[PDB]
Amino acid sequence: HHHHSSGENLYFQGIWDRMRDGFQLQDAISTNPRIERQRLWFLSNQSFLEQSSARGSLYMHYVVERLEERNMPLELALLPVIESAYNPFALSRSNAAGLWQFIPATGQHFNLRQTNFYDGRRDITASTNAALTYLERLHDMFNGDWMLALAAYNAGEGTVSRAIERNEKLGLPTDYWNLPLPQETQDYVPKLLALSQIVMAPDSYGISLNPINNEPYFQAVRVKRGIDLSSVAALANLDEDELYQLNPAYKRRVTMDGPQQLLVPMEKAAFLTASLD
Ligand SMILES: CC(=O)N[C@H]1[C@H](O[C@H]2C[C@@H](C(=O)NCCS(=O)(=O)O)[NH2+][C@@H]2CO)O[C@H](CO)[C@@H](OS(=O)(=O)O)[C@@H]1O
Ligand SMILES: [Zn+2]
Ligand SMILES: [Zn+2]
Repeated sequence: HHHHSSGENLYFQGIWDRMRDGFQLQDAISTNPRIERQRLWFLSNQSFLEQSSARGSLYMHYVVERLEERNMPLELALLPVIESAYNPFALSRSNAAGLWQFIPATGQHFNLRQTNFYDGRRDITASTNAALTYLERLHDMFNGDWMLALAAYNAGEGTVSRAIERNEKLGLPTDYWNLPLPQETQDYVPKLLALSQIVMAPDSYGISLNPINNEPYFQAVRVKRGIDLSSVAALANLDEDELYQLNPAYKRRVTMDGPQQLLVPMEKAAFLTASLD
């Protein structure tokens, strides 16, 4: 690994190059049929990544910065693509919510509060920090192995541990690829690896990625609880829809629960701070 400071990080031309700089899993990848299968899916469903990237442009700078600070694999900045298509309103059949697809119980473990009007799993900053912590902890639990960490993120640490124990007793290898996991978990890791290979060298697959500037999109500003999204949008001449996309924790755009804080476009943050005083 290497590190870059705040100063150096500014010099990347776009977010894709910045993300690629911190990839940590590429050298470990081999020719697996499981990876190829997932790579084919991305090529034959090209609108998927394009739509994910357009939505993700709101959030990717923040995610990348958090990953860099913790020296975690920047391939994880693509995990919300796989999990939610970078749609923080996505809700799975298991009730997994937000960019990072926390189920209620795991959300509660990380103190992501769920009321009738606020879901901290959808909250961009809270859910991101919780997801990275969970992934780091899982990685540490499986002796530094990011593949097993990812598998446990999807299937639970118990499932993965039991699969390891089961293979050990049979005298079989205990690496991710050899574990008899649920099919969703079997596909999970190769999906991320496949996607990361395309992001690393998109030309080689006949793909073009939407350029995304290497700049912050939003800034947090304090807002007291008696102020709705519409009023904030009016005050700073913001698009209310974009503001909702930046603050998806608030169900029906109701801001009565949760933190006294909104993410707002960087360019308006100073004015809003001053006007709310
Ligand atoms: C981040 C998160 O909440 N991860 C949890 C994961 O969610 C998974 C579930 C999956 C999901 O929603 N699957 C259904 C998809 S579909 O609706 O059928 O398409 N997506 C989430 C993140 O990968 O499910 C397992 C098992 O329950 C949990 O482990 S356990 O608590 O030890 O059991 C684990 O904590
Ligand atoms: Zn270091
Ligand atoms: Zn570098």
